[PDB]
Amino acid sequence: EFFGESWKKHLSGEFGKPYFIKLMGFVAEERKHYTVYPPPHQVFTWTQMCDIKDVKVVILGQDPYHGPNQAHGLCFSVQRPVPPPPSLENIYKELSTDIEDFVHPGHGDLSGWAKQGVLLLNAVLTVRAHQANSHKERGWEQFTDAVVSWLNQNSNGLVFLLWGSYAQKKGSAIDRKRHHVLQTAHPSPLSVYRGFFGCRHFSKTNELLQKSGKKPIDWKEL
Ligand SMILES: O=C(O)c1cccc(CNCCCCNCc2cc(=O)[nH]c(=O)[nH]2)c1
Repeated sequence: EFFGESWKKHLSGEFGKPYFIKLMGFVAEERKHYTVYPPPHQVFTWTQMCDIKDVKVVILGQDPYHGPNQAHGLCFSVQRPVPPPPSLENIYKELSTDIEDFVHPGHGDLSGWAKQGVLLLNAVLTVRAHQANSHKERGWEQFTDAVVSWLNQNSNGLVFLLWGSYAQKKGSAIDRKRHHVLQTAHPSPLSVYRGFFGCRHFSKTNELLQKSGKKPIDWKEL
């Protein structure tokens, strides 16, 4: 099924809310007249890869990729055989310098991280083909805020990775006495040298995980 049951159990209170029904209607109408990404079965891939209770790390994105075959419901990720986009190449580049033993998988599919409890959540979960931010402020933001809010209140010692000002705003209210928040610039080439290169978020995450008595992410398990 398209929406993981452990996530549904905790998020179902949102579904009957006025904003959510409206959002579903909006997306449905868009799909009738336009090509909308990701495909219908991949809007909620981020609920399918692990149990909600097993989340260890949260990487917040903004808008899904807007080109053919790119977005598949995990932020920054692209399925085989799609080449990693520039943002993702920069992520892999930082991994290579942050963690010597990291190995580039030769593809852009981040499912391996998702399975380990890395939540790869975009704030806005659909986009009209070729039109960045086309589905902005139509209700997704309230829903993904609800996901972040649940994790904030109902988990312990998560590491939140906030890349770029948009993600920083979205994670502004995270409880920093209960969770860890790491912030830097967005990995896109335009912003990557404003802090992302050298941020060392991946090793830092693993050390923070070990501080909470948790097993680290194998970032090369892709
Ligand atoms: O114009 C600017 O000032 C500017 C500069 C640097 C980054 C940004 C933020 N937008 C970059 C948009 C391209 C990434 N797309 C990759 C991506 C994929 C995904 O799934 N989620 C996400 O947030 N991003 C904006």
